[PDB]
Amino acid sequence: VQIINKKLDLSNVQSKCGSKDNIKHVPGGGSVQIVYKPVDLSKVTSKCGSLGNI
Amino acid sequence: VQIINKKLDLSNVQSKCGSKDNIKHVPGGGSVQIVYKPVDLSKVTSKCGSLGNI
Amino acid sequence: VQIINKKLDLSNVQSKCGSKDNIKHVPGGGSVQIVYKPVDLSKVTSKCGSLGNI
Amino acid sequence: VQIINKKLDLSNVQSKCGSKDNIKHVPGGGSVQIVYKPVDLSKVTSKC
Amino acid sequence: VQIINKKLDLSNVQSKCGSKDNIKHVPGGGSVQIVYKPVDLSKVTSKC
Amino acid sequence: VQIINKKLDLSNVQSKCGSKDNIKHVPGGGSVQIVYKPVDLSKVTSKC
Repeated sequence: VQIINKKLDLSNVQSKCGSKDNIKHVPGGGSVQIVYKPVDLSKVTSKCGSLGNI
Repeated sequence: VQIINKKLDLSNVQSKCGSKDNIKHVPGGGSVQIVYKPVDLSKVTSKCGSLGNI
Repeated sequence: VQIINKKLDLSNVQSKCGSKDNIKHVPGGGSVQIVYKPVDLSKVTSKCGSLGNI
Repeated sequence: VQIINKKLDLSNVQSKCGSKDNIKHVPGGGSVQIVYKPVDLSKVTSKC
Repeated sequence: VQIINKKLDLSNVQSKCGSKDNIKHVPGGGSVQIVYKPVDLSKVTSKC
Repeated sequence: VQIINKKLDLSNVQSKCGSKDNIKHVPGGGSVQIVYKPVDLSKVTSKC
């Protein structure tokens, strides 16, 4: 047996925001789950001369 | 047995936002699940001279 | 046995937004699931001189 | 407004097994996923 | 507004097993995932 | 506004086991995940 795994991210990013998840990885049944009026009001501005590799 | 796996991302991104997911990976039955009035009002602006590789 | 797998993303993107998913990967039966009045009012602007590879 | 989610379990069961599941709810791609020789040899018996 | 989530369990069960599950709710991709020879040999018995 | 989450367990059970699960709620990608020869040999018995 030989197992090889390779996961590669070589991103260039000017503005990056992580996720906004409310009720996540919550096992077991028999419950009341309410996500009530979640709101995103956010403002993102990105301004650039150049971004990739040269 | 030989197993080779390769996942590759070479992205260039100006503005990046992760997901906005409400009730996610919630196993087990017998429940009340409500997502009530989720709202996105967000503003994203991107402005650029060049973006890819040169 | 030889297994080779390869997933490749070479994207250039000015503005990128992830998912907006309300009730996702929620197994087990016998439940009441409501997604009630989800709204997207968000505004995206992208403006560019050039974007691909040169 | 009424939301009622209701269960009455009055069952008679010898064995209740909810699942025997190998690769369940696995979102991302770009993966090698192998389920190799899953076996069920379980025995459920009543004698009287 | 009423939300009622309600279980009555009056069951008679010899064996209750909620699951026997190997790789489960695993979001990330770019992975090697192997379930190799899972076996159930369990014995549930009534004599009378 | 009423939210009621309610359980009436009046069950009779000989053996109750919530789960027998190996790799469970594991968000990270780029991983190697092997479940190798999980065996259930459990014995549940009534004699009368």
